[PDB]
Amino acid sequence: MVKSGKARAHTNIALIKYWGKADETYIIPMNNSLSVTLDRFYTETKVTFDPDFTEDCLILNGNEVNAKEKEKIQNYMNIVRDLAGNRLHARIESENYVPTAAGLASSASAYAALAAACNEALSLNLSDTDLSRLARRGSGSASRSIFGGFAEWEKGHDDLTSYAHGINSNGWEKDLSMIFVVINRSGMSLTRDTSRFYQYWLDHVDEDLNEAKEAVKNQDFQRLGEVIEANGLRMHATNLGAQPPFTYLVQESYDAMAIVEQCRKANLPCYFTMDAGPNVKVLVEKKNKQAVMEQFLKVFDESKIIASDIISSGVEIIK
Repeated sequence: MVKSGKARAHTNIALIKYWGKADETYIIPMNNSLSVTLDRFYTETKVTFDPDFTEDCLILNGNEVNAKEKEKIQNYMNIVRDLAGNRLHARIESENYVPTAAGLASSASAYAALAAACNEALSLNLSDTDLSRLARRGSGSASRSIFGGFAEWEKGHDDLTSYAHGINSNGWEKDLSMIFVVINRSGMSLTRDTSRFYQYWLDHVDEDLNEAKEAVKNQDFQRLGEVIEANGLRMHATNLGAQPPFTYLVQESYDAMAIVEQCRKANLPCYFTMDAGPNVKVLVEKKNKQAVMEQFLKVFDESKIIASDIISSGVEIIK
């Protein structure tokens, strides 16, 4: 009579950025976003519900988490109980296979894996939509880690309507790779709240989205690359307009970017994006991956350069 289940969910990188919430409580975003799920980085999470358990317990990477995390996870589990129509508390044992110490985010793979594991443990047989909705309340980008390849989070306007879906690119994702250049108060809320350049972000984001969607239909790498690169830069521009301004970028970040342009001028097409920190991520065709990396290795330590393929499949039950 103990109910358990285990799942694997991979991280994903936003090509059309989710930046700013319409609703802070249900994690409803100001705009749609588009990502690619990565083969190399994932979370594995086991959940076990027991009538005897008196509260929710999380072991992450072997260790009990602190008090603040316990509170955060307990609160999410509430949503799960509510949805499942029960009152069982759970022991969660999770391992992140994500280089978080190098600055890569784990919340998208974490909540997606925890969602799917709960769906399994409690036999909810949630649709992918509903699975995405449940991951969403934990972390916006988790909503997209329910799927592989290209995924779009439709912003909707409430809990029922805000969720993601997988985009079929006729296998295009099998041809793409991503290089991570690991690089040596403030956030989307501050920006979405006070940025003088936020409306500029809003006025362009949909067009970027569609042009990006159009590029994926035609498997048009250059056309995809150009728009996601400009979109990513605009996101960081919004933070420059925040009250007061801030930036996630450091000089090394600009050095990686310049190496990307040099690659482009030298017959190795590739485009960069950055998120809530100085790491630079390089979208490149798998055919050109080794060579782009070579140009980076001329400048960076081999330990600071990491390649990942794009995975085709979505969140997965472990048996």
